[PDB]
Amino acid sequence: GEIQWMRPSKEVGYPIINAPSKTKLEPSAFHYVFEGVKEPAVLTKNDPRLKTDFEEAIFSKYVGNKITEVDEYMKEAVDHYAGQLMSLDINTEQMCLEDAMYGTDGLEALDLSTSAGYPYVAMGKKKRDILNKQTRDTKEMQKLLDTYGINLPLVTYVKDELRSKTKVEQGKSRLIEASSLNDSVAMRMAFGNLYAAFHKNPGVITGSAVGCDPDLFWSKIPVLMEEKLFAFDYTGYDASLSPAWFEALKMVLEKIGFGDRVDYIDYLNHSHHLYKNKTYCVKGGMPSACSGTSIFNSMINNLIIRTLLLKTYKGIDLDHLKMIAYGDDVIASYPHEVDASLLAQSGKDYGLTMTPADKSATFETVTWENVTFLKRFFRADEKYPFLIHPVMPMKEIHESIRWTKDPRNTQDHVRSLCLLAWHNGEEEYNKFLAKIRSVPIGRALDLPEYSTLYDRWLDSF
Ligand code: NA
Repeated sequence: GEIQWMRPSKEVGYPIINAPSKTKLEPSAFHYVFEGVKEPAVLTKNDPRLKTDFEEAIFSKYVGNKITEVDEYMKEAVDHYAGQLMSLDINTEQMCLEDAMYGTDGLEALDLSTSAGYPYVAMGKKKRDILNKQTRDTKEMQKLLDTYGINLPLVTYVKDELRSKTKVEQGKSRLIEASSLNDSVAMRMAFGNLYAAFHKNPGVITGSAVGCDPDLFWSKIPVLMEEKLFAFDYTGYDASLSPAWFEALKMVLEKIGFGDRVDYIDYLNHSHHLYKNKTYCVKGGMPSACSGTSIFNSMINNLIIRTLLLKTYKGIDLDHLKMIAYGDDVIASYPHEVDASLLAQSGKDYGLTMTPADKSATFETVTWENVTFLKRFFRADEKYPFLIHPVMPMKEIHESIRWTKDPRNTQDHVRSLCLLAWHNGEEEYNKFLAKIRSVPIGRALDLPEYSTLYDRWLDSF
């Protein structure tokens, strides 16, 4: 991804967009009960904690475009992945407007909580004023589609979340590029059934994990994997994607029956954004806008890994590459050992910056003991080995419980953390509950005990 130009929105006919400048994150009742070092990400250039230009820092993710066209290794990757998806017999017909709005099997309804994007954000009109879940009315939407059309600018928001001290000082805040409601709706009508098929088929055929339930999915993953695991992290995955990867994605779509609307991918590839009082054009780079976003990033990840394996290991048997991606995150395998360091080297030529799995200093062998997916380790249950626990380290949970975005959601927030934490074992879990109950807010919460969660887990299979 590369920003082509940036200038005052007024100069191109667009209004200034208002964006909050104060985080909703504040110390929780457990701020001093647990250890943590993360704090709210910088949201404005005037933040006292800054140690460098904010604007420059947030847009520095657009490192450029390393490639222009789709080479032969990419075309082969496209053929192999498309052929694989062909086995799913994905319904290729457009999804009706109602279902695209209020959902259907395999696709949840539009989030009435998120931004409606342009021009609604500037007209003060909100999703709640357009959508009606009780009636599933499409009249208001349809009228809005006819009026403002599609391919509208994406509204950029700084993401209000916790970040390390270094990232705060370096102004490395992540961005949200919200597509207009018109585009989200249009995109879901065009690819709704594709999204549904992926959501319903997490695994090594879709090569995707979007819509998965870790508590149940972890027990299924080991079986789908080949003998030798391999993995790596990406630095700024979304923004680093070159236009060629979007073209390769369109080829896949064309081959599986959606050649009909590959034009929608162009909107993601060559896109224009609104940020505050500025507008800019980006060539390449996946906008972080929705579940559609994550599915396409996942499909591209499948194309990337296949491409690097073909370029690095001529004669590789892609039919034995077993991988599952969630956006840029991935867990992969092959019958033979591969060199992640080599793959990373080939990756640079395709515009991808690949580093050792889980922040390792060097590229080390990935095993069932040290591998992580969605920040979770894999651990066989002590009593029933065939049941696999998704284990997220307590460190992350501790960091999260120390802050709140709304005192009214304390119960939900803490329960959600408990569902993640108990997998660390009964001893650790009880210590967690005892600390929570060391303050009045914690004592008033209705939280599940260990045996209750374990029984609930067994009963969910
Ligand atoms: Na883009």
